[PDB]
Amino acid sequence: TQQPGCENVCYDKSFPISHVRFWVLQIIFVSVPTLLYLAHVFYVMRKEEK
Amino acid sequence: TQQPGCENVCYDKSFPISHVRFWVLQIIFVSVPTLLYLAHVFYVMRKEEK
Repeated sequence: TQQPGCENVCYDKSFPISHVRFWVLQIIFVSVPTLLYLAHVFYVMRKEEK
Repeated sequence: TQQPGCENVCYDKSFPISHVRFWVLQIIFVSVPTLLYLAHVFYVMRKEEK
C-alpha cells in the first residue's frame, strides 16, 4: 500500500504481542511459584535452626 | 501532505473549472447571438434578391 501509517496499524493488528515476549512472560510466570516455594523452604530451615 | 490522491481532490475543489476554459465559454456564448443575427441578415438579403 501507499497509505501512510497503514504498515504500523497492520503490524499492530497482526501481532498484538510478540511471541518472544509472550514466551518470556510465560516462563517468568511458571518460574515464580517455584521461587516462592524455595524461599519458603529456606525460611522453614531458618525456623528449624532456631 | 503524504496522502495519496489528496492533491487530485484538492486541486479539483480549488478549481471547479479552469479560468481559461471559463473565459472561452464566455466569449463563445457572447459571440453566438452576433453570428445568429449576421446569418439572419444574410437570409434577409437573400429574400431581398428574389
